[PDB]
Amino acid sequence: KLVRLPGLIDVHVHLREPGGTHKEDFASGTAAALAGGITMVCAMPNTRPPIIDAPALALAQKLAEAGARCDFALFLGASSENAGTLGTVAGSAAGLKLYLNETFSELRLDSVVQWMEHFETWPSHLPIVAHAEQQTVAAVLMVAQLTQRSVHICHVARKEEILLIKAAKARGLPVTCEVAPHHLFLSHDDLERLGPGKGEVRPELGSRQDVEALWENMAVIDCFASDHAPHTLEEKCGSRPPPGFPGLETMLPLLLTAVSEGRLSLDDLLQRLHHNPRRIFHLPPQEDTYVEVDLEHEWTIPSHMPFSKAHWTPFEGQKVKGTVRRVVLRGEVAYIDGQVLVPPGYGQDVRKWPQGAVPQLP
Ligand SMILES: O=c1[nH]cc(F)c(=O)[nH]1
Ligand SMILES: [Zn+2]
Ligand SMILES: [Zn+2]
Repeated sequence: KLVRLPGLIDVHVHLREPGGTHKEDFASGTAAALAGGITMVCAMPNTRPPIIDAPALALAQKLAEAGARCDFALFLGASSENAGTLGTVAGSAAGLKLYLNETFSELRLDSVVQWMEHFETWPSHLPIVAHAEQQTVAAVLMVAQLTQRSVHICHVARKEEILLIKAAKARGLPVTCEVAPHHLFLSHDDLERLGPGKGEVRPELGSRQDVEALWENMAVIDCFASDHAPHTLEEKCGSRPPPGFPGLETMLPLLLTAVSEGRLSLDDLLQRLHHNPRRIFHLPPQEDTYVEVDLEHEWTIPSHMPFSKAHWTPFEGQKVKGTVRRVVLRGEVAYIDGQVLVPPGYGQDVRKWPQGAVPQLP
């Protein structure tokens, strides 16, 4: 029989609009979200132009309100120049994103003093999330401690990183983290199939011991989040391949397969794709919204899923069990067995809902 799930939330997607709309756009990316059982997305700021100032945020808001099919919030991006400038618009964003390592990003902050300046100037009650790999996780945690506030670590991929976060949580430090499906379901073993172009992602694919360590430390993982990072196959297979994988349409099917194999419970899944995203990012509930899944249907991931403009997937050939049958978003059928039924522009900026503002002391 079907199982009804609440509206799932992905706090880490790249929708590529503005400036990279051949890779994705709000319409195609949120179509891919609905097809993956996702009714609310938080979109990263590494677009063209990047969302690193009030005018770029206003532009992206309209673009999102016109093209998004599911609901959304938009990240602001930290830059080497905008610390202390974001106070009037900070509350309207999903949170502040820091790029602390090299990746598909023009926003790297090279001095730790720039990190501190952001942690000090960004309103302390609003989320800060970091792309922070290996020792950079410990470095950014230190900055959070010096500035006495929380931090959220994006796509944790390594035994090294999850064990460090585990030690920090055991000392009572306010740190949360997310893990992406490719770091749970792929590894070095797959680089031969993928090749060095397709296989290019940051954080890179881990060893089998990295993958095993994340599964063993499920209790340390607060959120699953796709880091949906679409690029075209041409780009992935070209001279300088940009890192990243598309993932909205495969994330939930992969995770449902793990559930059916007894590797985690349905509750563990709902904690990490609904409750914890809500509470870490202060995201509002979605009225009359739910996802119906079929845990019985077995299928094989094809060479590309229907909706993402990436038109490729590193999970090709994996056998999954579990499929999104229907999604209702705020009282409308949004998706059924491969058909997206709400138009571009149906989706709304949740930070403009009364319940979607982050509460704060006057
Ligand atoms: O972390 C990321 N890697 C690659 C990307 F294209 C992107 O948007 N984000
Ligand atoms: Zn990243
Ligand atoms: Zn990302």
